Amino acid sequence: TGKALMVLGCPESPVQIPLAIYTSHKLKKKGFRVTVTANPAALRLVQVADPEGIYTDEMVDLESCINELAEGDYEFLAGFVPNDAAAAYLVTFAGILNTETLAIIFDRDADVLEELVNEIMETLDAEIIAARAHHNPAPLRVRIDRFMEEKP
Amino acid sequence: TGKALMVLGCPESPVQIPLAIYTSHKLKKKGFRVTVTANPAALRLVQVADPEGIYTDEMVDLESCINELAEGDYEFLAGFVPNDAAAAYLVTFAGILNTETLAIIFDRDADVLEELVNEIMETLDAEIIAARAHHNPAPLRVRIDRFMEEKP
Repeated sequence: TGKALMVLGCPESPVQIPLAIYTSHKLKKKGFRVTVTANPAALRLVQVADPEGIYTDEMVDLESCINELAEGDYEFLAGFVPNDAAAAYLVTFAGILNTETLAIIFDRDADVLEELVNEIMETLDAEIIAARAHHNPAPLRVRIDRFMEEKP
Repeated sequence: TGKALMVLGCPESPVQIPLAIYTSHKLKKKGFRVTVTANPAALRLVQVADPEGIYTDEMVDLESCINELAEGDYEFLAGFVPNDAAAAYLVTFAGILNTETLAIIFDRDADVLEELVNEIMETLDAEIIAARAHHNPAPLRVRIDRFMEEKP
């Protein structure tokens, strides 16, 4: 019950936006109202992929969200992390929210994933899902389903 | 009252799946029953981006569709064309359906677009929407809205 914030990274990989929507839909089926925060193209991709706004509840540009966010605004935080820039934003958002946090890391290079995994472990108190994926969402979708079966 | 078939190419550009779903929703808004056909990765992206099956009606693998298709099964044909392989598939589907057809050509390189545009013109009797887009769907989205306010 409550509100959830979902942070997206720059969209390069085809699996991101689709998985962002899938994860949001999963959260909504648990009672959460979810807010998506991302750069301009990423938010646009979400808007056209879900033209009627059925899988999402609200959207806000990264900097604007950073400017208005305060502790207690959300009980759940989910961040997609395809790179350094995305990791740093999730860390920032996490420091402000101080709530249940989830990092979803992905890239096709195991080394890059390892670097991203290390970074999140050393900085945040957060559950991690990490998979080598670029075009096939399966690995991540299954692991997200699993996470969702238990953790709110 | 009719049916439309939507053909997708290999998913690389993040604008494809979202725009495919956007276009299908536009068609359903016009009364069409929309069938999406593409490769495994592509179909899986569509399914995770629209987990409730709200924006499309049916989905079938490329080869399976090619194996069951006959003239008259669809009143409209739309094909996304990011490359040569995708253009050849659209040509094949168009030869079988012999109906109102639409090619949505995209790539960031204007030269590549030119070759794809020429190819469709020399091989097909289809309306063409082309744009240099990779991650921002806007150019294509606006051009699709325009086509839709008057064609299918």
